[PDB]
Amino acid sequence: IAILNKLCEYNVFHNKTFELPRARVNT
Repeated sequence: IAILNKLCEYNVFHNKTFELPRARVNT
């Protein structure tokens, strides 16, 4: 819950390079 949400919240705001729902490079 707090984990999956945290990661996503960071991969949506604290991340870039948006692509198809099958990749989205992480940083």
